[PDB]
Amino acid sequence: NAINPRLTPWTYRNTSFSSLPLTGENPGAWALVRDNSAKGITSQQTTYDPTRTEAALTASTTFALRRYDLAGRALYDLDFSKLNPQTPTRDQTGQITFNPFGGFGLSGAAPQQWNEVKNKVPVEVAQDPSNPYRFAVLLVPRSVVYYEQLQRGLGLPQQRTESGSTTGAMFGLKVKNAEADTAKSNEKLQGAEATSTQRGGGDTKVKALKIEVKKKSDSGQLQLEKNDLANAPIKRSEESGQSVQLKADDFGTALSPTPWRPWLATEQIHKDLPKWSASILILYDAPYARNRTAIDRVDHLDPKAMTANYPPSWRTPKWNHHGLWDWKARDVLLQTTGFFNPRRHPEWFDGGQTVADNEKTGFDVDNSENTKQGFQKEADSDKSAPIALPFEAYFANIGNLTWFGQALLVFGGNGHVTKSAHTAPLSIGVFRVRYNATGTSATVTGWPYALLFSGMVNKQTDGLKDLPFNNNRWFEYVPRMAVAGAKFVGRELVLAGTITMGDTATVPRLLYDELESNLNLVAQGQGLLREDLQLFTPYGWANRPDLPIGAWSSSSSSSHNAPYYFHNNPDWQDRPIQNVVDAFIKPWEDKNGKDDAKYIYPYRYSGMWAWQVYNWSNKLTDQPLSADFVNENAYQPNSLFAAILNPELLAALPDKVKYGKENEFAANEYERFNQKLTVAPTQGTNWSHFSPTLSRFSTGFNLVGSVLDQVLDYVPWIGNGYRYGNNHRGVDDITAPRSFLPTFSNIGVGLKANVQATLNLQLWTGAGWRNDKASSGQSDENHTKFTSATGMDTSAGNPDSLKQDNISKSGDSLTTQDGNAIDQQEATNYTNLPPNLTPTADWPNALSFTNKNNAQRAQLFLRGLLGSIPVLVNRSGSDSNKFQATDQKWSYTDLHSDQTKLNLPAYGEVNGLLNPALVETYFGNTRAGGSGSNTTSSPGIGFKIPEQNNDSKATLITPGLAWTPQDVGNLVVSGTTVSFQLGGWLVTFTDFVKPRAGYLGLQLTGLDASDATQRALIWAPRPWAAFRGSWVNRLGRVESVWDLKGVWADQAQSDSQGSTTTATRNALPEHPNALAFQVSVVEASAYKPNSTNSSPYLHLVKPKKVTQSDKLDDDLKNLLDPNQVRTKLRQSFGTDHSTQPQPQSLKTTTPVFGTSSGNLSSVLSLSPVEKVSGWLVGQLPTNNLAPNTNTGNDVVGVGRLSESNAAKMNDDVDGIVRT
Repeated sequence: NAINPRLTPWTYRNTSFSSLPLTGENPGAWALVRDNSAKGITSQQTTYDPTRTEAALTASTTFALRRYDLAGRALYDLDFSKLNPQTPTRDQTGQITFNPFGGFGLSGAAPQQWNEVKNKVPVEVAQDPSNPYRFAVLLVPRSVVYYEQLQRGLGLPQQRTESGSTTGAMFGLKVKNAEADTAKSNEKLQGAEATSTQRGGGDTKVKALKIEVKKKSDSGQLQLEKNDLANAPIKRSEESGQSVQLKADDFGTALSPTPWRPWLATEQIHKDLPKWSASILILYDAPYARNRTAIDRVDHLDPKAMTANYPPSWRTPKWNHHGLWDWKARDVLLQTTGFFNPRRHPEWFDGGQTVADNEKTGFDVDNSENTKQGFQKEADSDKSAPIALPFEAYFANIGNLTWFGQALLVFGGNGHVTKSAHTAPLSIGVFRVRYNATGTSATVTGWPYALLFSGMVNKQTDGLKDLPFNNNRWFEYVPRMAVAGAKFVGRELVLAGTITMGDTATVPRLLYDELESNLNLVAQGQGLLREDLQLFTPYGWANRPDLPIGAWSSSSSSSHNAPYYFHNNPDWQDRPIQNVVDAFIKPWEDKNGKDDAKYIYPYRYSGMWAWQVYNWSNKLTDQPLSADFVNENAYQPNSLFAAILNPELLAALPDKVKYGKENEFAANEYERFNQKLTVAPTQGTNWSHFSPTLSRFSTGFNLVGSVLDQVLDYVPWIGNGYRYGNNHRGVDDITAPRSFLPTFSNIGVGLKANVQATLNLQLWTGAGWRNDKASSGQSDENHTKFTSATGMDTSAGNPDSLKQDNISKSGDSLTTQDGNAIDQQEATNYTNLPPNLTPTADWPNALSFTNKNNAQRAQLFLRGLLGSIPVLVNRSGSDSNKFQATDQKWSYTDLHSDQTKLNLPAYGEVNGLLNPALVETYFGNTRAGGSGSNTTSSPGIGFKIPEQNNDSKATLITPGLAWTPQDVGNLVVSGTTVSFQLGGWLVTFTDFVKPRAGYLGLQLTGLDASDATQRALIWAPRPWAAFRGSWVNRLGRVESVWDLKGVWADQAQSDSQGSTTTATRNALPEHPNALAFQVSVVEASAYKPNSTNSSPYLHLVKPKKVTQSDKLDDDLKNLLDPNQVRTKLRQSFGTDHSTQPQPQSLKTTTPVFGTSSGNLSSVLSLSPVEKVSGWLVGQLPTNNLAPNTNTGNDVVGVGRLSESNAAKMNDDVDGIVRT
């Protein structure tokens, strides 16, 4: 019985592996086969014990391999549970005894510990490049193949409010402003140093805030005689008696709500390796021999082999290289502490959510004496939770075998094997199995990606510069990947997929008494809102996010402690002229690293998103390991990625990584006050040998950031097929002095700025300009006057009652003025400010006024390919709350006379885009209100500026698509290009191996939402379960396969027909893109103008405190479940012409891309940004779905599937046999 017919093909979800073609000396193929009719493991959910589950799965399932020939016939099967193999014999030279007629010499014994590994199932086969008869098969436990049937979800913290107690917070969020403790009122830092109410003034003197940390030479030693960094005059509030605090029992107690925990710890897997681990076995195969089957050995991929090479700083991930001051600063603000806190990242802790709080850090943080807090503890009852590799993360790291010499590499998979709705298990590193020359012994090791990627610089890429990829010597950046594959394009090892960057969304910190007005950012900081994008709520930020608590309150019992700690306002910043830097910085800047005292200068620092990112993220520089601030890590993969690796070093690295003392957090608080960002590696360590592994990397196009924003506007939304640029007719539109404003570009929007205002050019302002008017009143100026931008008419222009200053030119006397421009001339502030600080601000000549930045452009590119950019809405679109078509205007003729007709919120939405433009792309009200057909079929959702006495109670929502950033296909090669499937888009890195300068660098092909079957695939509740792999044809075109039968099975059963649990129970629905968003409350008086400036966006938009009445409505709280939005949108798409047969599988193929496709040299020979935008609009072509007419086609490489290049099938497919 060679061919078991009860078995049928299948595909392993984690790697898209279905089969392996073979050619040359051993032609044919290998394919996975199983009993596809079994149940697996079997709303009244119950607990499954692991042992009994694995027992029943062994007793009720069957897995094998199937061998084919060059003609496509099945030769035999290999059921490891029923096989009885024999280890093969060798000669004196250790070569496997083989002859093309007799087969292999069988010694008459089984492999070692074979009778305990035989029940594990094969999921991956890779052929040896040095021996076409030697294969490496990967085995996993049976319970891992059916883990998706257990459905163990992540929980929310239990709440006492629902809001739809008080404060209006939803989904369990704890938010409560902090108050000062009158008991510790002495612990405020005094501005001491010297050598004017608007500075340290102790009267009218310029004073810097002095921080001093000193030790006793008397008798964790030195006794820390004084620690200014332990001061805490501001403390967390008390609420119903007991203080508010982030506790791990918020999720329930381990045992109606129960916290999420890993199925098996790292320890249990290490202790039952034969049952619970994953194994590699070597296989010898000759299909035309007498003795054809011989199993050489079996090797285990022990998780501890990886966790033993983790950096030492990963043992206590609740700490960082900022010590105690940052711990208390983040704890008071209701945030998580450390770099990898378990409350944000529970998939890598054996405790799950039973440790998801801020306590037990491995250091003393609540001692009675301020001089004993911050000392690393050796007591073991107070040990922390270390970053580990439990069940789900461990099996997320298993896949993608690759040979090179004697080295067998395991790069990981995308994580769909153990992924849940609101979890994100990922690959943390690489496993290696290295064999000796004879193949008679093997060693197993693993290294984290953090270590292998530790030598990245800026000149190693060709796209965006300054991405948050840097790291430091503590390895606080933990790059995790969703791997597509590792392939050899000639001699180059290419690695590709998506990756987590460092966290930039919560870099800015709010003021301590502004939390209850900025609930969204507080949720992002508590780990409750699993959202990596930057949100636009800049009013309540502090001016800079790196100050200890001692600098927060006041010395005069006033408001916030300006000039040190006040409301962020880039209009109130100083200017970096010589006599100002000499007055405010130079008396002190030469004493910081001196006598153990650092100083905060009375210098006004302020800036928008780009300024915060450029100063407190981990952006890339030209020096490696030079990151001074790693804020946190991302929840999900938020960037496209591709890397080239030196394969010779990967097989030559050490087996065990030796870290030094330069890789640990300091033991006492005096030791880290005298720190250095760089320390040379110590003798007897090799952790610096892993750096040269990366030679080049890519994140997509080869474009400069501002040029990427026209490509992004030319890319359609995969939801309906309308481009994000809204057909905006480039620079020739009416929007300057069927078509709408664009989402990502400024070219043609607003006024034509030729600026010299602050520290020529021919750029634009965009939407939300605040130009002052000129003399007559009709002519417009190129700037905003400081006298207009700062006005007290609490006031959003001057909430902290700042005043002007000036410095008389000798370096001397300060202390007041209106700033006469004669002898005092040099005023501390600016005079002409840029005429924009909205989310669309982009000034190449003023960093403090820019909002768009590369770290956000990469995320917007990825989430725009996934079709899941959150939008801000305050109209539910339902009866009596519809967003009418006349509610929005775009013609600059009307906008110049009134700017609130654009409905730009300028508070609460995503940074970097035009929110009305995204509303127009998603829901299409402007293109709906231009015809009688479909009677405004738009669902009527959107945002409209509030009127006389209405407040805006808005929330962020997702359009409803279910593509995640872990939907990564397998990596295929075709010529000198690499390509893989990413959600619904087939990407192709065309200019990464051999960069052809003057080309875009990428090609995109997506699913066409104007075709019925592809549209059903796009809007499927689980569209990545239908992916069956990609492979290259004979002509050089990449083709993908989809199995649509589950899509039809789900379309046949409606579950969310009338679901209202979102608004009634405040639980997160089981949708992959459900996010615990909050409400943003803005009063109508915020959009009124002030007096030479009539712009509603002159100041920042001040929000309103959130109370138990400021909560959402029910009809709007309903849209927090993406299935309701999905229903409304597909109902707008309403039509019923089902195919019959409703094909069971569909096959897509890339079109033919010419030698002139994606070329920029034809237009790069006006600024290059405007040139590329104009070329795109020249190459650019009333309905709910944009028909794919193929005008947006092979001249750029950005195009969708034609009907002819997407072949449907009649019968479904689980596995694909390729010979």
